[PDB]
Amino acid sequence: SGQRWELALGRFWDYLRWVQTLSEQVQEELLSSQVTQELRALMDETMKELKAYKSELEEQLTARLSKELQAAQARLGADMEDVCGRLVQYRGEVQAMLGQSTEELRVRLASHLRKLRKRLLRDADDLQKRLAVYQA
Repeated sequence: SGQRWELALGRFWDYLRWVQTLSEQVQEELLSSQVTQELRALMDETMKELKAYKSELEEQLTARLSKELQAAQARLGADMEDVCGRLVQYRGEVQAMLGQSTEELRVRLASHLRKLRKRLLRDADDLQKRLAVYQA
Protein backbone atom coordinates (compact mmCIF):
# COMPACT_ATOMS: atom_id res chain seq x y z
CA SER A 1 0.00 0.00 0.00
CA GLY A 2 1.23 3.59 -0.32
CA GLN A 3 4.37 3.10 1.78
CA ARG A 4 4.66 -0.67 1.50
CA TRP A 5 6.56 -0.78 -1.80
CA GLU A 6 8.41 2.35 -0.69
CA LEU A 7 9.60 0.71 2.52
CA ALA A 8 10.74 -2.28 0.47
CA LEU A 9 12.59 0.05 -1.88
CA GLY A 10 14.19 1.65 1.15
CA ARG A 11 15.58 -1.73 2.22
CA PHE A 12 17.08 -2.20 -1.26
CA TRP A 13 18.61 1.29 -0.92
CA ASP A 14 20.06 0.53 2.54
CA TYR A 15 21.76 -2.58 1.18
CA LEU A 16 22.92 -0.89 -2.01
CA ARG A 17 24.51 1.92 -0.01
CA TRP A 18 26.60 -0.64 1.89
CA VAL A 19 27.56 -2.44 -1.30
CA GLN A 20 28.63 0.82 -2.89
CA THR A 21 31.53 0.97 -0.41
CA LEU A 22 33.01 -2.17 -1.93
CA SER A 23 34.94 -2.83 1.27
CA GLU A 24 36.59 -6.25 1.55
CA GLN A 25 33.54 -7.72 3.32
CA VAL A 26 31.27 -6.54 0.54
CA GLN A 27 33.73 -8.22 -1.82
CA GLU A 28 33.75 -11.51 0.07
CA GLU A 29 29.97 -11.56 -0.13
CA LEU A 30 29.92 -10.32 -3.70
CA LEU A 31 32.06 -13.23 -4.84
CA SER A 32 30.14 -15.80 -2.83
CA SER A 33 26.88 -14.75 -4.44
CA GLN A 34 25.35 -13.61 -1.12
CA VAL A 35 25.16 -9.96 -2.13
CA THR A 36 23.39 -10.66 -5.42
CA GLN A 37 20.97 -13.17 -3.91
CA GLU A 38 19.99 -10.72 -1.18
CA LEU A 39 19.73 -7.66 -3.41
CA ARG A 40 17.72 -9.74 -5.89
CA ALA A 41 15.43 -10.75 -3.01
CA LEU A 42 14.95 -7.13 -1.97
CA MET A 43 14.23 -6.12 -5.58
CA ASP A 44 11.60 -8.85 -6.02
CA GLU A 45 9.88 -7.88 -2.78
CA THR A 46 9.81 -4.29 -4.02
CA MET A 47 8.40 -4.93 -7.48
CA LYS A 48 5.79 -7.35 -6.13
CA GLU A 49 4.60 -4.90 -3.48
CA LEU A 50 4.41 -2.20 -6.15
CA LYS A 51 2.47 -4.53 -8.44
CA ALA A 52 -0.03 -5.32 -5.71
CA TYR A 53 -0.39 -1.62 -4.81
CA LYS A 54 -0.96 -0.46 -8.37
CA SER A 55 -3.45 -3.33 -8.89
CA GLU A 56 -5.46 -2.32 -5.86
CA LEU A 57 -5.55 1.32 -7.08
CA GLU A 58 -6.62 0.16 -10.53
CA GLU A 59 -9.30 -1.93 -8.94
CA GLN A 60 -11.07 0.87 -6.99
CA LEU A 61 -11.09 3.58 -9.68
CA THR A 62 -13.98 4.61 -11.95
CA ALA A 63 -6.15 6.49 -20.15
CA ARG A 64 -2.64 7.89 -20.66
CA LEU A 65 -1.70 8.19 -16.98
CA SER A 66 -2.10 4.44 -16.89
CA LYS A 67 0.33 3.50 -19.66
CA GLU A 68 2.94 5.99 -18.42
CA LEU A 69 2.59 4.51 -14.95
CA GLN A 70 3.41 1.07 -16.35
CA ALA A 71 6.53 2.57 -17.92
CA ALA A 72 7.54 4.33 -14.71
CA GLN A 73 6.98 0.98 -13.01
CA ALA A 74 9.26 -0.67 -15.56
CA ARG A 75 11.90 2.04 -15.14
CA LEU A 76 12.30 1.34 -11.41
CA GLY A 77 12.38 -2.39 -12.02
CA ALA A 78 15.03 -1.96 -14.70
CA ASP A 79 17.13 0.29 -12.46
CA MET A 80 17.15 -2.40 -9.78
CA GLU A 81 17.80 -5.13 -12.35
CA ASP A 82 20.77 -3.22 -13.75
CA VAL A 83 22.22 -2.86 -10.29
CA CYS A 84 21.92 -6.61 -9.81
CA GLY A 85 23.23 -7.35 -13.28
CA ARG A 86 26.19 -5.09 -12.59
CA LEU A 87 27.15 -6.93 -9.45
CA VAL A 88 26.66 -10.34 -11.07
CA GLN A 89 28.89 -9.26 -13.94
CA TYR A 90 31.60 -8.00 -11.62
CA ARG A 91 31.72 -11.42 -9.94
CA GLY A 92 32.00 -13.13 -13.30
CA GLU A 93 34.81 -10.86 -14.46
CA VAL A 94 36.87 -11.13 -11.26
CA GLN A 95 36.60 -14.92 -11.24
CA ALA A 96 38.15 -14.90 -14.70
CA MET A 97 41.13 -12.70 -13.78
CA LEU A 98 43.15 -15.38 -11.95
CA GLY A 99 44.21 -13.36 -8.90
CA GLN A 100 45.24 -10.25 -10.84
CA SER A 101 44.40 -6.80 -9.45
CA THR A 102 40.68 -5.96 -9.51
CA GLU A 103 41.27 -2.25 -8.86
CA GLU A 104 40.11 -0.97 -12.26
CA LEU A 105 37.02 -3.23 -12.17
CA ARG A 106 35.97 -1.81 -8.80
CA VAL A 107 36.50 1.79 -9.82
CA ARG A 108 34.23 1.06 -12.78
CA LEU A 109 31.59 -0.75 -10.75
CA ALA A 110 31.50 2.13 -8.27
CA SER A 111 30.86 4.60 -11.09
CA HIS A 112 28.09 2.43 -12.54
CA LEU A 113 26.41 2.21 -9.13
CA ARG A 114 26.66 5.95 -8.50
CA LYS A 115 24.93 6.60 -11.80
CA LEU A 116 22.20 4.04 -11.13
CA ARG A 117 21.57 5.65 -7.73
CA LYS A 118 20.81 8.97 -9.42
CA ARG A 119 18.42 7.03 -11.66
CA LEU A 120 16.75 5.26 -8.76
CA LEU A 121 16.18 8.62 -7.08
CA ARG A 122 14.32 10.29 -9.94
CA ASP A 123 12.61 7.12 -11.13
CA ALA A 124 11.08 6.36 -7.74
CA ASP A 125 10.15 10.00 -7.23
CA ASP A 126 8.42 9.92 -10.63
CA LEU A 127 6.57 6.72 -9.75
CA GLN A 128 5.52 8.13 -6.40
CA LYS A 129 4.06 11.33 -7.87
CA ARG A 130 2.31 9.39 -10.65
CA LEU A 131 0.78 6.86 -8.27
CA ALA A 132 -0.50 9.87 -6.29
CA VAL A 133 -2.30 11.51 -9.23
CA TYR A 134 -3.65 8.11 -10.30
CA GLN A 135 -5.48 7.63 -6.96
CA ALA A 136 -9.35 7.76 -7.17
